[PDB]
Amino acid sequence: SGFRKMAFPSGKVEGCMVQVTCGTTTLNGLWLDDVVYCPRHVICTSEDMLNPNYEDLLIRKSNHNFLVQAGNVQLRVIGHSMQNCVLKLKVDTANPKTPKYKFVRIQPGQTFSVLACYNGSPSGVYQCAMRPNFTIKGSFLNGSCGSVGFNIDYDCVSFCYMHHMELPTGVHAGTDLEGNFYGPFVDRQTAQAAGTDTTITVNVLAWLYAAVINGDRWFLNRFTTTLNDFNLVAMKYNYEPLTQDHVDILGPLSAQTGIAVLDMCASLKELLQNGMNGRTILGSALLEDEFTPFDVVRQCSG
Amino acid sequence: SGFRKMAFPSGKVEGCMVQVTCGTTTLNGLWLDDVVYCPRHVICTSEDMLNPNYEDLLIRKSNHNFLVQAGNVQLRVIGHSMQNCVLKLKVDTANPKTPKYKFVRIQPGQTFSVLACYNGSPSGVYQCAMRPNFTIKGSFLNGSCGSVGFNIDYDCVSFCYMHHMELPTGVHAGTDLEGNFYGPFVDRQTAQAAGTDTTITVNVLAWLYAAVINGDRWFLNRFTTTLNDFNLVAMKYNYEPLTQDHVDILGPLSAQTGIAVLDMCASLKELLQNGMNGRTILGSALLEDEFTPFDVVRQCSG
Ligand SMILES: COc1ccccc1NC1CN(C(=O)c2cc(=O)[nH]c3ccccc23)C1
Ligand SMILES: COc1ccccc1NC1CN(C(=O)c2cc(=O)[nH]c3ccccc23)C1
Ligand SMILES: COc1ccccc1NC1CN(C(=O)c2cc(=O)[nH]c3ccccc23)C1
Ligand SMILES: COc1ccccc1NC1CN(C(=O)c2cc(=O)[nH]c3ccccc23)C1
Repeated sequence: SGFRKMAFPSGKVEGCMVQVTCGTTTLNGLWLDDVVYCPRHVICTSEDMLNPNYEDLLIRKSNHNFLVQAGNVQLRVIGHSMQNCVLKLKVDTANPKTPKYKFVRIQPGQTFSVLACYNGSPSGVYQCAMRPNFTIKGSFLNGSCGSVGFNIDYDCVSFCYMHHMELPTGVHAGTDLEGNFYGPFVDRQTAQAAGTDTTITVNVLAWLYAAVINGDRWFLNRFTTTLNDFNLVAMKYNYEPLTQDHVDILGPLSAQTGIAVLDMCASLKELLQNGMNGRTILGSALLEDEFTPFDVVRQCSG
Repeated sequence: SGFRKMAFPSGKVEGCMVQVTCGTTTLNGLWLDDVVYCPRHVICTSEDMLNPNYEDLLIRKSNHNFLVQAGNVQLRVIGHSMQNCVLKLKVDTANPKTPKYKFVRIQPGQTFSVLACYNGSPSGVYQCAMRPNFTIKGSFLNGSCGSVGFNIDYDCVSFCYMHHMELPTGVHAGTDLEGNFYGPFVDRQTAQAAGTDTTITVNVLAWLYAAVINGDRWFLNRFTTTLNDFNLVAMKYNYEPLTQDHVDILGPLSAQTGIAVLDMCASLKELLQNGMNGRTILGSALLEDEFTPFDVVRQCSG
């Protein structure tokens, strides 16, 4: 037992991290096969970020202006191109450590592991969710751009995120590996609103099921509710509406604990309206929404 | 910015994980050079755990009874010995992926990353602390024994923990890599008390400094206190007494934020006595104590 915010083992991704420098700007790149993927803002100066014309800025760059280093060895850049907000630097050597991989555009409410890197060197790994407002609550400092988010399915790494920027609320924005930002964000220095940070209801319910599997059962009540009644309370607390598809997704956890999904909704409705009363659930004093039903099942069964 | 429970990149440790089977028992081993380290309870049946005589049980085992598998390849066991609560299985092949390493016995209040493994395959990585009561709050299921805890200092892995068991409170107990348990725990099926789970005060203060660096400043007040006055309140809440050595350790964070250590103690005293009033600090509704002052500096500077 026990329940922690667990990340995937990062080894497969560590073997893909390189340093990319253009002028005075250094950030991280992801080396897969003979291509290095990195944020296109590597070509920008601080002044350029106020109103960058990436097409015009990129024309002043040649292959030899992109310095790519893998550990202590320099890679030779034989091509470059921009795809949405990422650059693809073709190198003359295929990464010998390229794992089996896919590029996926993750859905809001889903989770992934981030390997935070600086100067092409991995520094830490943590788990996060793609919030409904398409931001992540990461931990990224100066030089972290190009760090990636991923999931692992046995031996295949599904890359889903590349880090590009930090927004005014302290939250982070980035793209999928095709260079398309998650959400309405743009790689420019303009204050950008993420919008209401709604709570991932199905994930809160999954985490309440994890708590029950772990013996934390104080919050269970003798009540039930309906989807429509629960959602009237969910709306008030900026929780995502719970759908029948979410109920179906919670099926296995509901059956494992013997607690019907709508009975768990009634418990969550009471927790929202009355609070925790100074009590905790799985070592937390707030309702946690960054664990999917898959994450809970994986962590509670193997 | 941002502050997450961040673990070290696990790649170096993933290359050391093997599966060890003895009879019907399978768990994980740590393969470093030509030795595989694993919990000695791998030799036990469920019945043996009620009152095991490890010396007598181990005499009925020969090298060929320990099946060690590294991925899909079987390693040849050419020796075995017991050191405290670990077995050391000498194999005929040195692990080609053996990183630079040390075995360290971590101090209570310090943190480390755990690579949770099952059947010799890494499943997840998370960060935790060696609690003052020498337990960890991990996430470990059946088959997780032999998973290790470690820290990384550039290219050197300091192994500090090997997983052995789960206690009645849902917390975990284990040994250093010399096989000595942290705390009073024994590898037998008897209900074992961990004692009062005291809060790591210096770590709470480090985390309050992290919150201030991250713009969360609501809890700062116009007060100061003394070590002796603060400790009178700390005792009441089962917090560890704050010493001058802890104040010295918080020196760099105090100076970075311009908030004197005793001024931060006054804020923590008010948080303990009055609560959070429904507010959060770094996305938490309770005072977090599993980040050391080193962890905060590393995550806030690089
Ligand atoms: C003016 O620069 C931009 C403007 C608009 C968009 C992007 C940039 N630059 C990019 C963002 N960069 C960082 O390194 C970074 C990322 C981060 O998540 N948090 C930070 C905190 C402090 C200092 C830097 C960062 C490079
Ligand atoms: C805080 O975000 C903005 C605020 C006002 C206007 C624009 C933004 N967004 C963009 C995204 N940026 C960063 O990633 C970034 C770049 C940097 O050089 N230093 C930072 C320090 C702190 C937080 C972010 C950054 C600037
Ligand atoms: C009766 O066995 C013991 C008695 C005293 C001491 C040890 C054992 N066995 C060991 C402990 N094992 C596990 O696999 C394990 C570890 C864990 O942390 N949590 C669990 C939860 C559920 C089922 C198993 C575990 C093997
Ligand atoms: C809960 O711990 C005890 C309770 C009463 C008496 C003894 C213990 N301690 C020991 C340490 N054990 C385990 O690691 C363990 C072994 C197992 O086979 N199944 C478990 C299921 C749940 C939690 C722990 C275990 C038994």
